[PDB]
Amino acid sequence: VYNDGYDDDNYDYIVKNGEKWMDRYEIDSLIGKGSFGQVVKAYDRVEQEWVAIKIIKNKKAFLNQAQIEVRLLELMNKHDTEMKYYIVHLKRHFMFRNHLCLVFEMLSYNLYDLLRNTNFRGVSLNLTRKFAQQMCTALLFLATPELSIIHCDLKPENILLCNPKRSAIKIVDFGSSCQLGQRIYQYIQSRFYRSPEVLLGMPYDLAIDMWSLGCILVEMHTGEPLFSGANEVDQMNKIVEVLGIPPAHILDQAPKARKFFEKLPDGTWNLKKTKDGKREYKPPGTRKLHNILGVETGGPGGRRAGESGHTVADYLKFKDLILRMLDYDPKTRIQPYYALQHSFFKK
Ligand SMILES: O=C(O)c1nc2ccccc2c2[nH]c3c(I)cccc3c12
Repeated sequence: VYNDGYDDDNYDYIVKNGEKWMDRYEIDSLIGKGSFGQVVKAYDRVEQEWVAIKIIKNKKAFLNQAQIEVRLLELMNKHDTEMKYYIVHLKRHFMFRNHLCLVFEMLSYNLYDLLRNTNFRGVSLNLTRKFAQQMCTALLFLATPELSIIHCDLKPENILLCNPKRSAIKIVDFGSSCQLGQRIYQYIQSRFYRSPEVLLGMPYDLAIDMWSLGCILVEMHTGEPLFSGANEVDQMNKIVEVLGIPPAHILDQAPKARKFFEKLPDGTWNLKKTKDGKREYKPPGTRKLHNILGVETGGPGGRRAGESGHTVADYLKFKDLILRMLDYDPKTRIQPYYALQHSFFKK
């Protein structure tokens, strides 16, 4: 007996297709689940349109976090009433059978579905550019002083197409977002997309979303995650394979530095000592992004050899942008405004 029979044993509402709510919403089916709860497809009788309804778990901690989501969505939606800045539209919310429900505009496939449809061969560099420009514009929007919003969980699954045959996108899931003042969490971001500062337990700001974006864009074009760690130690090591040891000025201020690294008497840092002649990672900085992207070898896995819009010059620009997004130092990591001016975006 959970919530008088309406809930399962993980605080979720037991969805029933064909159910009608408040003489208004006709529940078609379940679209998906997340840590927050569920999302369903529904027809709104009153407005004569399909909508997506996020059903938050019936548990205080989740309800309370979703209240923050609502505040942030409404705040974004009123600075962006023209819907031109790439953020999902929250139409309204309501409580129902002890669940907070958020009603959103209907959207199409997310970018992971999109990758999956190519069998993980990746999408064209032209399409990757289109997503990147939109995403940087969205981050510019979030960075406006009145908002100062950190999404905190960018990943391909949270970027959706508006229409299945078009390149327009919206960002969803501000369920762990916060504003630059009011930061309340420590372990955040999905692991593959998690920034060094968060891994290191350091204070974080809007620049963590740019880190994530850097990872996403590479994955969109290569078809696989750039840094696919199975836990925090693995994750940090995979980053180090590509970018080398993080600078001393950061590790010196990092509460969790010694979870991954050790400081030599001479004042420099290294990876923690490994056992016994075991070898698991490439040496620091030797896994070059140059090769991962196949800059001079026909793109990822050679698969773009002799296609248009995949020149060496194109790839070099793309690579420069990504490396600026993956700067270890959040003070110098490229910011949305300057990213939008990068040569990768030239008309
Ligand atoms: O955070 C969300 O709002 C969200 N989370 C999801 C989580 C898992 C699977 C699907 C999800 C999902 N589909 C959506 C559609 I279609 C339109 C608007 C929002 C969403 C959404």
